[PDB]
Amino acid sequence: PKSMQCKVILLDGSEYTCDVEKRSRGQVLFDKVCEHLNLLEKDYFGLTYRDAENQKNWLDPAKEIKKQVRSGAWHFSFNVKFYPPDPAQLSEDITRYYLCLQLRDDIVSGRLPCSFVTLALLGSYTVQSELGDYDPDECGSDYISEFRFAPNHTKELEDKVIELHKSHRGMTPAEAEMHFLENAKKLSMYGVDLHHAKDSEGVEIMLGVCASGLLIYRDRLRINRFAWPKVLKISYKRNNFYIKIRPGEFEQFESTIGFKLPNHRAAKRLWKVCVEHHTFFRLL
Ligand SMILES: Cc1nc(C(=O)N2CCCC2)c(C)s1
Repeated sequence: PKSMQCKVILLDGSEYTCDVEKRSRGQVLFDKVCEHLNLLEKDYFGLTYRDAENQKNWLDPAKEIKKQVRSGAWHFSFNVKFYPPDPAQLSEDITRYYLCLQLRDDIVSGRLPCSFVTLALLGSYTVQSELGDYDPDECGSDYISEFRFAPNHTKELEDKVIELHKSHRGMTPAEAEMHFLENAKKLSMYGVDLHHAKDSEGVEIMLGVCASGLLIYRDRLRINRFAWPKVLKISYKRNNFYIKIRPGEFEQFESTIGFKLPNHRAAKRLWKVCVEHHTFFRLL
């Protein structure tokens, strides 16, 4: 039985290495990573890989790994796939912990925009969880944390993290992580997967996929929002992505909205993430 080496980047930035039989389905590798992580609430997570166009793709757990990575390296990341709208309802603290690690990367990367005060508050909960109670011995007037808190760090932001960290004395790691999540979950881009597209007129938009539905960001004025229950059919054809919006009360016909994606693979990827979100968030 021939086995392929897999390398998985974990949410703490470390690398997990294991072997699977070369015809293994994605679920096999995912089960190994999740056991390594002592993770039981596995439904929120998945593995990504980079395709031959260098795009992030979800590893389909039901399909052979080799028919997805194809010509590419067996290199993956472990990621949150479905961001829980109410992290307090997850059954395990360790689930909330991995969700915090993902969100920290969402913030530092700039995928999850955040005000100065919310960056400092989230940072303060991370420090409380990671180091425990504020200690002045590890912080003079010139302190800069090893923790990455933001896409761009300033001395002012470092100072505000410490000031709020001082307020959290006696907070336990699970408590600080829950506070982190209670704040993060409110951010307007929380759990929004953004896809570049053009509308039916050729105007550049972003489509966001999340728990509450599909978001169509045209400009700062008028953001179109469509709740999953308002969506009956999601389809792609060539470079095109279509959603079938259900008839409003007393309307005779479903309405169709068309988008142009960069290429056929980008349209299929958007279709699959929409179908998966619709199914997942239909059951929650
Ligand atoms: C507040 C918003 N930001 C974006 C955006 O283009 N983003 C790219 C990085 C994450 C956000 C929208 C589409 S709405």
